[PDB]
Amino acid sequence: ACYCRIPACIAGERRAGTCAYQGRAWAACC
Amino acid sequence: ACYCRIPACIAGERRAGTCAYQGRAWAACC
Amino acid sequence: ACYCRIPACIAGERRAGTCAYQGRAWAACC
Amino acid sequence: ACYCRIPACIAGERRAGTCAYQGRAWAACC
Repeated sequence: ACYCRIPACIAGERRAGTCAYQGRAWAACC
Repeated sequence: ACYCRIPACIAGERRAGTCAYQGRAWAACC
Repeated sequence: ACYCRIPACIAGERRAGTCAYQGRAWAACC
Repeated sequence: ACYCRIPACIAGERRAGTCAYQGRAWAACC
């Protein structure tokens, strides 16, 4: 599936949404 | 539906999930 | 703050993120 | 960080939040 990162997705991935945990918003990278 | 708040939902509401925007995680209050 | 809707935000609002509750992804409308 | 799954996290992981993408809510597993 998809992995949560900040500040943005890395090479090979593309951003498809967000995650929410530990108080912040993360990019969901798929 | 549901309204995003921090740090928590108010009287009359119940927490049902999360929101993610402006870099942070908010409670979704229903 | 912001209100969760599907399929999209209404006039007067702008989409700023997502909400997650009851199993689905909602627009966070601010 | 954390990986998005449905319906729930697997052994070795803990649920810390949610992900939102492709229209659905996923568990964020850390």
